[PDB]
Amino acid sequence: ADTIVAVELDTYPNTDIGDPSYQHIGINIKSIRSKATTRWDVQNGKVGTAHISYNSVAKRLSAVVSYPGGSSATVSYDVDLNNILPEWVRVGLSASTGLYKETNTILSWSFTSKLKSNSTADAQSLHFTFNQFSQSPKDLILQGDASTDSDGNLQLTRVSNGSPQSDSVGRALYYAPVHIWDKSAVVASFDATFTFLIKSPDREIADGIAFFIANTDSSIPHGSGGRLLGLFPDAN
Amino acid sequence: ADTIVAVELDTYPNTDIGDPSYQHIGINIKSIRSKATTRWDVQNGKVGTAHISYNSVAKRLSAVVSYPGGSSATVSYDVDLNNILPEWVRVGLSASTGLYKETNTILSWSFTSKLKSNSTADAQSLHFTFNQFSQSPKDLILQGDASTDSDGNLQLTRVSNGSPQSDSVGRALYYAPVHIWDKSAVVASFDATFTFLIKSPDREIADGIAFFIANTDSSIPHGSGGRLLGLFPDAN
Amino acid sequence: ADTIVAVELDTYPNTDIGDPSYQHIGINIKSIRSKATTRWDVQNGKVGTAHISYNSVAKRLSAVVSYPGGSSATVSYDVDLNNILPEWVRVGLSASTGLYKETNTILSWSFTSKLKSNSTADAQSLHFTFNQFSQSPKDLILQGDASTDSDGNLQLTRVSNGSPQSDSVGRALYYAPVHIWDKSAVVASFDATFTFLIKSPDREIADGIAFFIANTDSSIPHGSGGRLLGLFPDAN
Amino acid sequence: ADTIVAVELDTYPNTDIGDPSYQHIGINIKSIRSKATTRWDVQNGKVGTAHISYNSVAKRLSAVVSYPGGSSATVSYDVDLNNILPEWVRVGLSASTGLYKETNTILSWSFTSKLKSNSTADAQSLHFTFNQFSQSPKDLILQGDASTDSDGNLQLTRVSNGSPQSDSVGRALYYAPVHIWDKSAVVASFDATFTFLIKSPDREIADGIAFFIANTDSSIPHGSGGRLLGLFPDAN
Ligand SMILES: CO[C@H]1O[C@H](CO)[C@@H](O)[C@H](O)[C@@H]1O
Ligand SMILES: CO[C@H]1O[C@H](CO)[C@@H](O)[C@H](O)[C@@H]1O
Ligand SMILES: CO[C@H]1O[C@H](CO)[C@@H](O)[C@H](O)[C@@H]1O
Ligand SMILES: CO[C@H]1O[C@H](CO)[C@@H](O)[C@H](O)[C@@H]1O
Ligand SMILES: [Ca+2]
Ligand SMILES: [Ca+2]
Ligand SMILES: [Ca+2]
Ligand SMILES: [Ca+2]
Ligand SMILES: [Mn+2]
Ligand SMILES: [Mn+2]
Ligand SMILES: [Mn+2]
Ligand SMILES: [Mn+2]
Repeated sequence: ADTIVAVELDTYPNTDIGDPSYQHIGINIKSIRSKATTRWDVQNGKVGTAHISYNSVAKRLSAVVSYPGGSSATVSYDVDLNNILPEWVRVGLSASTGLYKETNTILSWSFTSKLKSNSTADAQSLHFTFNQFSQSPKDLILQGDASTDSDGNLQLTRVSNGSPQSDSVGRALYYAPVHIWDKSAVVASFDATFTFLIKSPDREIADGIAFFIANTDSSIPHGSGGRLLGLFPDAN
Repeated sequence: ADTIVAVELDTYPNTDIGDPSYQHIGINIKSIRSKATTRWDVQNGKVGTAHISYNSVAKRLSAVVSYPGGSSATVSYDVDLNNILPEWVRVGLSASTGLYKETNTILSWSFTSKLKSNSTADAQSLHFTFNQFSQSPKDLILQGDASTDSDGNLQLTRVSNGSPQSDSVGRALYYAPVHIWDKSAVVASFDATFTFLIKSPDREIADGIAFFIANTDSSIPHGSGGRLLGLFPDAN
Repeated sequence: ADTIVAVELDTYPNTDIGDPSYQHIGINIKSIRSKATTRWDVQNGKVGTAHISYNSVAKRLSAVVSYPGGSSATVSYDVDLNNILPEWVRVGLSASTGLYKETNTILSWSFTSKLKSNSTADAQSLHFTFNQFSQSPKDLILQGDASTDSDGNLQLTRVSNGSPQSDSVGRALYYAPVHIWDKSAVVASFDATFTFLIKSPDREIADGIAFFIANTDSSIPHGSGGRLLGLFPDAN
Repeated sequence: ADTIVAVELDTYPNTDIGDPSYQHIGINIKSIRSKATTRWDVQNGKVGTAHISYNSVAKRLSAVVSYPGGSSATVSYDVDLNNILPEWVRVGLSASTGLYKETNTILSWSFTSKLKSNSTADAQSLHFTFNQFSQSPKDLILQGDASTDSDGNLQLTRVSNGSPQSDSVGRALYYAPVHIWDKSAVVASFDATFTFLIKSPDREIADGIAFFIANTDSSIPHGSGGRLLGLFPDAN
């Protein structure tokens, strides 16, 4: 199957697959059953920001999600990613809805990865930023229901005339493979930021957004809708 | 055919296609017959650096090539690239040899492109750096004879046991399409740097190296070896 | 006196010192009497963006100022800055009001300077970004009436209870001297962006905002209020 | 006194102040008696690289020091720096010799600091790189014996006709204060890299190099030579 590392912004508690009984941010290593979670209160209709970082010396994957006005939730997990991920990966954003629904709108996304050696100059590095998305982006792979709208936003799941739809799944991956580690590298690091808008006319919302790193040929698994966030074929 | 903008480092004068009678750097817009050239004295066996820049407000494409110890050659040409290039391009390095030959070795390559709007934050941007090349690079498209060697260098044309070979052509393109202009952008700019080593056991060398920007599906044209630098099918 | 290179956003025509009879953007080299201008229509109360760039190979200083919704004005001037500016400079923003007045509010400011040599790695470089300004910024030199407000904006000229005041002048300089050229550099370049809000309850407004580069010990000249934008002691 | 956080490259074991009995890298929080150390074998006469990173979500300060050819040593320490350091700091490099001596030569130094908020755009950020040092650097504060030489290197301690001298101490601080945290910031991070050459004609060498972060008005304490690395007035 795919090899997935993800940070989920999980807006609906599914306690049979080990979610806590509240909305949460989580770090997922090869499974939907998060290795670490923290309570996170979703603000329906407000723009939030997530920042994710990792460095191979520290071996600590951390994420923080915040809204304007002081509310922030952080989660970290110690793991050596060189022994989880393959050498070449693609990075992406995924989201889903199920019975309950929400917009999963991405307003901006930046990512940096560096492979360092014996110099201030990196052996290899990549940095991209999108603060607006093109109508027909040649540098993104859009999967499932993902599309860009006339406002320049990335809509990971279906929205019709301003209302989000049930049972939708979509992902966007950056087109270039990322060289996330190398046997000569002394340090490898990456940092990602994205801003998002989760909104729904309903009080009950689902299912969430995830930032993920996968094998380069990753596609949406069959049966990964709803609680599996378009990332996993099952809940093991 | 392809749409090509290139900066050539031309090591062999072919005066029937309009080269000056000396080695030179040139700016090529859709033709091998450079729109602007400057004399450039190749230092066989030394590492040189090229820096190339363009900004859509200034509308001036400039290049400088230098060797350690003070020797530098610059060339510029005023042109509106929005009316030459398509919206999406790939960027790359090309080189060739013919009857005369040289190594066309690339030691490092960096590129930045930005599309700016009404903020310090770019609408879109891309930056990559390679100070070493991987043995099997998933983020480069290698065409023709191009390969990476065990030292981590990019060899655009064939070298066997340390000697360069005649009648070789090769190119390397960065894998991701680059969004080089957009109808909403207020400014688009790009900057590229690469370092190279042209060496040959012979006093007479050929044919040169070019940095180029092309339509995304660009491939080596038939008959583009030698003086056409792997860029053009003919000398019109 | 000081040595000043500036890009002015001039909101009030003073035709006795050679302004055109309309609002304009201008490039100023050691004098208020701009070497190049372009018509610019100020949108009272809207946030605008300016982008300024220079590269020592191209020898073209360019600026563009734009507002959301497609309105943009550009100006360029060819000049070798190595023969105008000293080796070490400070960079800054200046503004003034006179009989007529406006807010001269800076919302964000970014600057990059690079001195390049024979590598992808710069010999020296500096990049700073402010998207918010601190209440007591230790990394800015504030001169005259300049202050930061409780919203995190930089107010270059006096505002009292939301109204701008007449006969005010203020500047902000970045604290570190910038090494803008070096006798070993093959290329020197800089790029600056800032966003601003010029607003006034009056239909008639003055005097403008300038981005400037000066000798490191530059201070506001006596008598530089109003039309001289806090940059020059006289109109020669 | 000063408030110092430092990463030491300690080339001489002083076991009365708690050094291990071997050369080591260490993380120092307000004291020379390192909170964490790792064995590090100095290669006399070879160029090494150090990389240091911290992020306020992860709260893990990490350092790695490496030489070409695969030899690397890493150390990390978990600490909340917001509760150690003041809001504004200067960053710097320090070194010393005592009875035993070595060159403490810095060949390059890069530093980045970011204060992040609710956007891909940083609230504030600073990045500088030096791959060569100017003869009279206006953007560094040189303290004690520190000087730049005709090769463009930074010599933190005295060298005469290619030989290092005993009982020398010197530091270099970047001129601009760095805004290392802010009460509105969601994340603060910094990353530093430098390359160095420790060489001596003697088999026994001392005392080491440190990267440090201090209160902005930090000066070399009296009696901080030798084992105290120019950082502390005593060994408490
Ligand atoms: C009732 O279950 C359905 O709806 C929820 C909420 O959307 C999803 O988590 C789940 O996978 C199913 O699709
Ligand atoms: C003699 O002509 C051949 O060799 C030169 C030098 O290599 C090339 O420029 C040319 O295209 C031919 O291949
Ligand atoms: C009437 O002249 C005054 O007001 C204008 C507009 O503010 C300024 O340009 C000028 O320098 C004087 O201060
Ligand atoms: C013998 O002690 C002296 O020399 C060593 C080695 O240089 C230093 O660590 C110490 O502080 C003293 O200066
Ligand atoms: Ca869930
Ligand atoms: Ca030729
Ligand atoms: Ca005027
Ligand atoms: Ca010691
Ligand atoms: Mn969950
Ligand atoms: Mn030619
Ligand atoms: Mn004017
Ligand atoms: Mn020690």
